[PDB]
Amino acid sequence: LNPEWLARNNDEHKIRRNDHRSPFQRDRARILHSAAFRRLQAKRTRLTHSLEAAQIGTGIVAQIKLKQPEFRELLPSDSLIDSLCLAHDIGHPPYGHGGEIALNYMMRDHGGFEGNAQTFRIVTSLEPYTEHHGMNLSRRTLLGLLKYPALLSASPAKGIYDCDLASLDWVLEPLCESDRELLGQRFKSLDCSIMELADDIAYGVHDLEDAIVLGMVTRAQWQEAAAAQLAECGDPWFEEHIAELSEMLFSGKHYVRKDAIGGIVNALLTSISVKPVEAPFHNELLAFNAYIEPHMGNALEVLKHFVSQYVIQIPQVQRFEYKGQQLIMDLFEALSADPERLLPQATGEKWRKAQEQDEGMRVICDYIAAMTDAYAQRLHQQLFS
Amino acid sequence: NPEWLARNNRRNDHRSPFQRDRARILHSAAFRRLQAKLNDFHRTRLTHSLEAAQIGTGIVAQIKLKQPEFRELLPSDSLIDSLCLAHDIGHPPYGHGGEIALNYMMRDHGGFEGNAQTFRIVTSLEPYTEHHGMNLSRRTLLGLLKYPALLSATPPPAQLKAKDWSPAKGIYDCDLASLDWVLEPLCESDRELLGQMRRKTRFKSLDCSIMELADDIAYGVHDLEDAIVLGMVTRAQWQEAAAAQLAECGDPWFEEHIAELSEMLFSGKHYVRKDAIGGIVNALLTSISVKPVEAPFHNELLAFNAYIEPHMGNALEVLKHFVSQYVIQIPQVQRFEYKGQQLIMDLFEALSADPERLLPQATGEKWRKAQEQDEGMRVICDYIAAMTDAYAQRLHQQLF
Ligand code: NI
Ligand code: NI
Repeated sequence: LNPEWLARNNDEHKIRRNDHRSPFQRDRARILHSAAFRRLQAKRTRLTHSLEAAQIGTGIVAQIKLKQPEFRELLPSDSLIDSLCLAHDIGHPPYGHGGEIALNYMMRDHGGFEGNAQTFRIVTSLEPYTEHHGMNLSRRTLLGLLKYPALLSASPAKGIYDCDLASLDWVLEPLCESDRELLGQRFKSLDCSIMELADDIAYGVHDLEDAIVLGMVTRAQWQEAAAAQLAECGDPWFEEHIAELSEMLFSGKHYVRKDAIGGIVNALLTSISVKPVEAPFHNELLAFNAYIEPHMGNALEVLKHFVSQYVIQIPQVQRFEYKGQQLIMDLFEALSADPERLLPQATGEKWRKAQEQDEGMRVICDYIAAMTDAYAQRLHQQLFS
Repeated sequence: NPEWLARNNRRNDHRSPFQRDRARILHSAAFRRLQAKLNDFHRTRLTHSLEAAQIGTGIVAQIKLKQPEFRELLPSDSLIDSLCLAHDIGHPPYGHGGEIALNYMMRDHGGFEGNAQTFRIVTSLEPYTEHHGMNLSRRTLLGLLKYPALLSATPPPAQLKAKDWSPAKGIYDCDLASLDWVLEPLCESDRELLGQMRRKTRFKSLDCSIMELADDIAYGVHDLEDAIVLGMVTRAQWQEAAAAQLAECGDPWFEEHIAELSEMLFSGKHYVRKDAIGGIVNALLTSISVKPVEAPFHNELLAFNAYIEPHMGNALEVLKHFVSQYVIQIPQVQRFEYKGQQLIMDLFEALSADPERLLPQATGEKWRKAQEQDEGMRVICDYIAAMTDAYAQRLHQQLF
């Protein structure tokens, strides 16, 4: 595969002579040392979720290159698939989905807000590892973060901000004309298909375990909603093992729940394969995605839907999101009231510079999107309490 | 010997023993707790451990390039990763302040010490297995013995003074079985030399000497950047303390580059400061080699350590001393530790007043079982030792 997929947007820095690491190992190190990644500890934290996703992602790849050796060379290296799972959630705003909706509404006339768009914007521009190119990651890694590789102009709509079109053009630059015109038509790269599967499996299964010990789900509710749906989900392993897994998850002993969680995770990984994308792509990274076997896919959706209605769709969480979304709107209206006097001094400078292109609002949105919940509340207390 | 890959206790899992140790540590509750221990600063013990791990793998890469003789002996990436991810697992709430309190409250029951606690967590407390903690491979455990002696080998009397109750360093006597297991494939001559004192132990394995250097480099440099932007050190204090001492430290690179390094650190631009940090880190890494240990050790993991070049050692010691003088030994940090040590001592005295009634039920049950051996206090100590600051603050409020 083309060495253009290993390239960075800028070559000003020179790799040290003693440094024999791959471009993707350097990408992983950049993300791990970045302020955006460290913030995931505030946001079982988002950093914990991303570490689990990285381990599943490398487990998926290891499993695929055993069942399909022909693709051993095509598949992402361990440090690349790690990089996409450590970076995938850096763009989420304070207060999760409540934060996203507020920011999107406050930007309704200036490009909106969306978390995956924000991830792309952080790594290509906001993280100041370089002065002008963010973390300046290699092209293939950047392509792996484009879960929706079209512009938003084409709840927020998934896409890339128009203010980042230059860096999106750079990422897709080595693709032939027709591959680019299919991409905007729903479509994603192989590496990103793997990262997505790792993220869902981690969400479905690893949120579930401490939901049990915290008492947020009792055995009756697991049997009534998840365990019954899985006995009829159509995959033979789950229909066979569901009863035995339900007793391990409610064992009350960690060394038994761990065997259940490990068994569920492993069953999902072994049901993933590379199949051809069903469209006339020429580039191998868009012609193939990783897919989970459909029945095993049904079981994953039972786990995802179950964790969402008993961990997320409960009033204690939903009231916190309502608070968060009111709180974010308060900050946005105050800061845009007089940005130059209320923003931190450095952010005020970027706002002045950004106003020559009438992008002052995107700067305020960047600033809020990068706050933790503790930072936003304290800022809210400084402006209103 | 393959005995170093053995544990105390799937078809498609073709990972090395050290890759499995890394995954266990990454998944452990003990590791996740390091995230807890108006700006946007989020440097934790967890981030400190990731940076140490990345320096550790870089150290191994430099040794395998300059000293091929040692390529079979040096630790794999995941083994050095595992030792840096775990090195800070045993630290109690409130850092040294917590440690002083627990040690004083355990004065008659084996004491408390963070490295001992780290050994105790991975060999027993973390409930990944029923009876052997994370059940790590023998060589990984050996890499964690920064002080491979018992606290019986390594009393103060008489408001509390920090100097009087800083713990000796070593392994708890109640974990002797798991220590005996780790040292089992050693000849008697290596074993009686390993517990030799300089009381302060003198020796450690090659894997652990590498982790110690990576930890020391991480502590020295990666605290330094945020100290500068938070205003905890001014340009003037950097010149008088660090820069002047580095101009006379004896290493030519630092004497040559200090002037330009100081202007880059105070540039005010992250993309410039990182190049100073990267160059300091790289200058330190590239100055490490494996040499023989000055003791007639027979086992190769004990006959060789990694050492930093001495003049380079002075530069590292200037940086470590500087972060201690302007980031740690400041009244703002020390009062937080005094408060924490008063807090830890309150929890211990209340909980030991009646453990069955006040402990959470699961910990109360462990306390009852442990009283058959009269080791109840260590159970209270493990419980307090595994709290975060926030959990301890909440428990304290429920009690006072
Ligand atoms: Ni995610
Ligand atoms: Ni450390």
